[PDB]
Amino acid sequence: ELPNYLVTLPARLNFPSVQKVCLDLSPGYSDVKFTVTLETKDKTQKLLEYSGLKKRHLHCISFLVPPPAGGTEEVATIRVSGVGNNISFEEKKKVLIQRQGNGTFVQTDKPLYTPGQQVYFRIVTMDSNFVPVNDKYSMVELQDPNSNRIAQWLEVVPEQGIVDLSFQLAPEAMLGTYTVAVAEGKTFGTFSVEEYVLPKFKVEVVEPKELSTVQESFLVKICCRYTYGKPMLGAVQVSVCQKANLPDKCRNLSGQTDKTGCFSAPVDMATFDLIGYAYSHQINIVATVVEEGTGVEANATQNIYISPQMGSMTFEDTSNFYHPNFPFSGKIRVRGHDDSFLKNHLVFLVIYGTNGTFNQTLVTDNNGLAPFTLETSGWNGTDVSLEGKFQMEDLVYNPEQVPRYYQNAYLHLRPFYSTTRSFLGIHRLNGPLKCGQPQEVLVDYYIDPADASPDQEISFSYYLIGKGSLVMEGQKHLNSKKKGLKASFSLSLTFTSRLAPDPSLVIYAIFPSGGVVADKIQFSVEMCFDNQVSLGFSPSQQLPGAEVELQLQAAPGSLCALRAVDESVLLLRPDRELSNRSVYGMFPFWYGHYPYQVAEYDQCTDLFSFFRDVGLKILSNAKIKKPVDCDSQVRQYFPETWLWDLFPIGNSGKEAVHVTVPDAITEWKAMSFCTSQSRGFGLSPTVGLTAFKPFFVDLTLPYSVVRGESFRLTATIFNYLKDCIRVQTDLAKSHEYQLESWADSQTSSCLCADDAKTHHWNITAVKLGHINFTISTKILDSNEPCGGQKGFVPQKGRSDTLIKPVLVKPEGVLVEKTHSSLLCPKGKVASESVSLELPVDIVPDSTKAYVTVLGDIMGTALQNLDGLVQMPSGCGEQNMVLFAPIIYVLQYLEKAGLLTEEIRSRAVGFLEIGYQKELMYKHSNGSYSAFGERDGNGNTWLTAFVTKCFGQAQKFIFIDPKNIQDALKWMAGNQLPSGCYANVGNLLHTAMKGGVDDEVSLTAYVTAALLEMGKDVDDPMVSQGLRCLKNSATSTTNLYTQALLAYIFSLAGEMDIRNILLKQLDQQAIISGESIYWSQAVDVELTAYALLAQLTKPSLTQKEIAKATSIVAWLAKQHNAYGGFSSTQDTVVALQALAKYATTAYMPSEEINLVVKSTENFQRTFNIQSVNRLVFQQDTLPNVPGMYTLEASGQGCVYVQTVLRYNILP
Ligand SMILES: *[C@@H]1O[C@H](CO)[C@@H](O[C@@H]2O[C@H](CO)[C@@H](O)[C@H](O)[C@H]2NC(C)=O)[C@H](O)[C@H]1NC(C)=O
Ligand SMILES: *[C@@H]1O[C@H](CO)[C@@H](O[C@@H]2O[C@H](CO)[C@@H](O)[C@H](O)[C@H]2NC(C)=O)[C@H](O)[C@H]1NC(C)=O
Ligand SMILES: *[C@@H]1O[C@H](CO)[C@@H](O)[C@H](O)[C@H]1NC(C)=O
Ligand SMILES: *[C@@H]1O[C@H](CO)[C@@H](O)[C@H](O)[C@H]1NC(C)=O
Ligand SMILES: *[C@@H]1O[C@H](CO)[C@@H](O)[C@H](O)[C@H]1NC(C)=O
Repeated sequence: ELPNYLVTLPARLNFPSVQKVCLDLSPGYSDVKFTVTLETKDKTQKLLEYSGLKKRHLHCISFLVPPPAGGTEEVATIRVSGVGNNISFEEKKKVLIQRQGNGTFVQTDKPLYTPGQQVYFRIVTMDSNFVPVNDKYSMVELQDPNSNRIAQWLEVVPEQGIVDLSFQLAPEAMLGTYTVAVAEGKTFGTFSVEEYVLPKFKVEVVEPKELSTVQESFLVKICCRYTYGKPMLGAVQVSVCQKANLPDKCRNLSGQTDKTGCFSAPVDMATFDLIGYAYSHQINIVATVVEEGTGVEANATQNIYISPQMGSMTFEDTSNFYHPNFPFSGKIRVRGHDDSFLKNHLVFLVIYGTNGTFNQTLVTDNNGLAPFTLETSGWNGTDVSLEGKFQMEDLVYNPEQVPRYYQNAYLHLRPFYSTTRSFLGIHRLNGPLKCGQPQEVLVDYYIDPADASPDQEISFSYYLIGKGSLVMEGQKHLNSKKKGLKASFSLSLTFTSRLAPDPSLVIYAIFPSGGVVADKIQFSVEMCFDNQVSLGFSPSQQLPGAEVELQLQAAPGSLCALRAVDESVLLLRPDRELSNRSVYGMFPFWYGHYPYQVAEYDQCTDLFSFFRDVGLKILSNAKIKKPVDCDSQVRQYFPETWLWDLFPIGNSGKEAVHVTVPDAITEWKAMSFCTSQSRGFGLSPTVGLTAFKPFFVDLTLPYSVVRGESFRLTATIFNYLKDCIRVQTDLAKSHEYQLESWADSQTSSCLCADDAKTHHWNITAVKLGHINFTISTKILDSNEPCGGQKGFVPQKGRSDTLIKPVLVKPEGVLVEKTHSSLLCPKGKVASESVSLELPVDIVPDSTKAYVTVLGDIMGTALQNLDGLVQMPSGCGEQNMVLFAPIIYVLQYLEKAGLLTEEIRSRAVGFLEIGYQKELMYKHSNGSYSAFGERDGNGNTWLTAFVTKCFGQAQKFIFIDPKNIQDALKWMAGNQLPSGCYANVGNLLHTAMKGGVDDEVSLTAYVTAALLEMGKDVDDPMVSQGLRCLKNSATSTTNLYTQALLAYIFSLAGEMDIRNILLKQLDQQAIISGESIYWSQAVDVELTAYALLAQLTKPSLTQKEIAKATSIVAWLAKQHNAYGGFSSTQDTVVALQALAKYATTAYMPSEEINLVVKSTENFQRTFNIQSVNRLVFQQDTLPNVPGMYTLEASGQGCVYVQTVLRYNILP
C-alpha cells in the first residue's frame, strides 16, 4: 500500500574497527535505487547501493569508517537517497566518528619486592573488541617514590600486542611506592619496595558475613589455614567493635583453635547499641592469630555493615513496557534479610493506574522466583506502576524496636506506541548466559488479520546488538495465511566477545499500512573472551623439587603470557586485579544512548526509543517516532615468582610444557593471558598448585638483623603423617654466626600426628651481608616406643634440609653526609673537587658512598603542566584560579626549550576564551570583582592579582591597555601614605585564601604587583607603599611577611636593607638532605618567594647558585602545588621562581660528557644526551673515602650529588 524503507547504522563510529550498515525494504519499489552515503568533511563515500524487490529483504554489509577530520572526533552526516520515476527520497542524520580509546594495562610479577630483586612488567594495549594492537609506545618510564626517573625505554615495540620489560633494582634501593608509567599518559602501575618476610598462613572471617538487626546473637568463626591447606593451633584474639560518628563498645574474644583450625564464639546484640542515631551501623571484626611456639602473628579485618533490611524483592526479569490489550509477563526475585532464597514466600502485587488499584497474591518457588502474568485489557494505554510487597498494610516501624524494613519492588510501565493491534513478546533467558553456546530464543507473536494483508508474505526483522554496534541480523519470513492466532517461532543466537555483557535484541515487523510492531529486550551474558584459554596443572599437587605438566589451551597462533606467583606474596599485598571484570571495565559503560554531539531532541516508548536505548541511528519514513506534546633433598629455592614467561601457541591450540616446582611448601597461584590477532584476547582463571611435603622444617627469622646483637631463631617442624614419629633435628654450624650453647644444635623429639613443634635458638650475627642458615631433620629409628607405639618411618622423603638467607646490616646509628654541586660548563670544562672525610670511630664495613648525576631539574610533572591547561572554566572563581598558571607555565617552558607549537596554539586559544570571560567580572568602579559588579569597593588582593596576571599576559595574546591604567589609578585612590592595604574583599573558596595574607603582606604583595611589568621605583603609587613598608621591615614580624619583604626590597634596586633580614631567614631554614626549605601549601609559597628573592640581584656567586639549586631540589619534589589547580596562587609563584631560576643560571642538559676521578684513578664516565637527561643516574664509589674530582664538558648543566652513609656508635 505505502512502500517504505528503514536504514540502521550505529551512533558512535570507531575508527580502528569495521561497522555494519543495514537496509530493510518493502513490497513495491523495484525501480527506485536506494543508496546510502556517509558525508564526512573531506570526502563522501557511498555505503551500499541497492534496488527494491517484490518482497521485503534485509540487505546488509560491513564497511570501514573514514577517519575523523579533527584527528579524534568529527560529526559526520549519513544520507539515504532513492531516485527513480521522477521521485527522490532523501533523508540525512548525524553520526559521530571518534577515535576510540585503546585500553592499556600493565602488570608486574609481584606487587611487592625486597631491595635487590628484579621487576618484570608486561604492558598490553587493546581495542574495544579486545583485539591487540602493535602501536609504538613513545616512552616507558619507571620512577622512584621521590618521582625520579630511574629507568626509561624509548620507542619500544610490542610483539603480538604485549611487551615485557625488566629492571634490576639496586640492593640499596630506597623503599616506597615505585611507578611504571606508559606512553606519557594516565596508564600507570605501582609496586611497593619494602622490607618483609613471607607469611605462612592466612586468617579469615568465616561465619559473620552479613548481619541483621533482627537477630539476637551471631556466631563468630575465625578460621586460619596455612598456605598449603593444613590447619594449626594458635591463640586467637578477636575484637568485635562498634564505632561512632565517645567511647566505642567492643567485645573481646580469646580462644584456641581445634583440629579444624577454626574458632567459634557467640556475640550478643546487648554489647552494641544498634538503636543510636549518633552511632554507626558498621561493625569491625579484627582478629589476630599468634600461632604457638614461634610467636608470629597475622591479622584479619572485616568491616560488616549490619543490615536493617528485613526482606528485599526487585523485578528481576520484567520488561519496562507493556503492549495494550495483550497479557504482560514478568518474574520477581525475592530475597530475605541475608539475601537468601526464600522458601515459598507470600508475595503481594499491587498495580497503580487510572482504572484503579488491583491486587494479586502469589507464592514463589524454591529459588525465590515469582512468575506473574497480568491482563492489560483495561489499562487503555496509560502509564501504570507495579509494586511488589510483603503485606497489604503500609509498614509500621517502631523507634523503640530495632530498625527493620522491607524493600518493596517498584516499577513504572509505559504503553508501547501502538498504531496497530498486533503483538510481539520475547521470552527472556533467565540468568547469566553462557558465552559461545547457541541459545534458542522463543518469541511469541500475534498478527492482526485486518492488518495482515494475507496475499503477501509477512517478515520479521531482528537485530542482535552488542556494545552499540550491529552484531548479527536477520529477517524471518512467514506466510500471512495463518491470519490471527497466538503463535511462536524461534531464533538461534550466539553470544561472543563482540556482544556486550548486557546486549540487546530488537525484533520488529512492518505492515504495508505503515505500522510497526516491535519488542526489544536486554540479555545478560558473562564477561567473555573469544580466545578461550584454560591453564592447568597435572597432577595439580606434587612434592617440591619435582616436575608438573603445565597446559595452555588457547586459540592457535596466540602468544600466551604466564605468571605463577607464591600465595605468600599475595597475603602481604593484594596484587592489582587482572580479571575479566577489570578488562571489560576499562572500556567504560557501553553505548547506552546517542552522544550529545549528535543527539536528537523534540523541537517544542516506540521503535525510535528502542534504537535510542541501544545507541543506533534509524532512518525510516514509517510510523516510528511517536508524536510528542510538550632419601633426602636440599630445599634451596626462589619463593617469590616461579614462572614469568611468554609461550607461542601452535596450530593445535594446546601447549604442554614441564615446569619444576620450587622448594617452598606453599601454594602457587598461576594465571595466564593470551593474545591472538585473529581471535583477540583471552584470560585464564587463576589456578593453584599446592607444593606440599609430609613432614618438613620452617624457619622463623626476621628480614634484617643488625650485626652483633642476639636474635631469636625459631625452627618449627611440621608433621602431617597420620601417626606419631620421632624426629632428630640439627642446625648447621658455620663461621657466619655464633650460638649461645643451646644444646649443641642436636635434639631428638617424639612428635605425633598433625602436629608442629618449635625449637628455639638465640644467635649472634658476625659477618655482614646475606648469610645462610641450614637446618635438617631426619626420622631416626626408635629404640623404645614413644606414646605407646613404635615411631613410624616412611619410605620416601625421610630427611628434609632447608637453607634460608638472612640480610645482616652494620650496627650503630646511620649518619649520612650529602654534598651537592651544579657542574655547568658553557663551552669549557667545569671541574670541582669533593672530599669524603669521616671520623675514625666507625664500625668497619659501613662506609657506602655513591655519586649521582642528573641532567634535568624535576621529574615527570613537566608533562603534568600540559594537563593544567584543560577543563575550561567561566563561572565563579573557577576561571581566575586557572587563567593565572597558564602564562607562567609557558614562561617556564619557553625559557627551558620544551615549548612546542601545538600546546602553544591550544594554550593561546585557552587564553582567548578565558580573556573574554574576565570582562563581565569587571567591577563598575573600574576594578575587578569575583561576583562581577557586586562586592562593594574593589578588592585590593584581586585587583593586585589581575594586574600581576595581565602585566605578563600581553606577550602571548592581545590585552587591552585601559584596565591597567584605571586599576593603577584605583591603587592610587585606595592607598594613602598614612593608610595602606584596606582589604574590602574575600575569596569565594573556603579554608584557603592564598598565603597567610595579613595587612603587611597584602601591602607588600600589592607593591610587588605594581612594578616588574613596565614600572620602576619612585612612582607616586609605590612611594606611599614603600613609606608604609620601610618601618614594616623594622618590626621583623612573621615569616611570610619577612620573605615577601626580602623579595620586595630585592626589586627596589637596593642591596643594603634586603640582605640584613636574609641573615635571620637562612638560619631558620629547616634542612632535609641537600634540599633546604621553610615552613611557617604555605611552605611552597615561602620557598618560592625566597627563591624569587635570592635570584634577583645581578651579581651572582656560585654559593648563591648552590643555594638556589638547594631550593629548586625541594621545589622539584612538589607535584600537588603545581600540576593541579587546588591552590589559587601557589602555582604561579612556584612557576615564576622556577622560570627566573632557569633564566639566571640553569639551562638544562643537551650534551654533557662527565668524568669522575679518584686517588686510585677510578675513571667513571657519564654521558648525558637530551633524550636521557631526566634519567637519574648514579654509581657507587669503590675507593676508600678521600678526594674525588668532578669534571664535565659540553653544553648544559648537570646536578651531581655525592652521598656518603656510614654507621657510628653513640
Ligand atoms: C588504537 O590503535 C589503533 C591501531 O593501530 C590506532 O589506529 C591507527 O591510527 C593511526 C593514526 O595516525 C593510523 O595512521 C593507523 O593507520 C591506524 N591503524 C589501524 C590498524 O587502524 C588508533 O589510533 C589507536 N587509538 C588510540 C586512541 O591510541
Ligand atoms: C648459601 O650458600 C650457597 C652456596 O654457596 C649460595 O649459592 C647458591 O648455590 C647453589 C649451588 O648450585 C645455587 O643453586 C643457588 O641458586 C645459589 N643461591 C643463590 C644464587 O641465591 C647462596 O647464595 C648462599 N646464600 C646467601 C649468600 O644468602
Ligand atoms: C595487625 O594489627 C595490629 C593492630 O593495628 C598492628 O599493630 C600489626 O602491625 C598488624 N600486623 C600485620 C602483619 O599487619
Ligand atoms: C568472568 O566474570 C564473570 C562475572 O562477571 C564470572 O563468571 C567469572 O569471573 C568470569 N568467567 C569467565 C568464564 O571468564
Ligand atoms: C639465650 O639462650 C640461653 C639458652 O637457653 C638463655 O639462657 C638466655 O636467656 C637467652 N637469652 C635471651 C636474651 O633470650
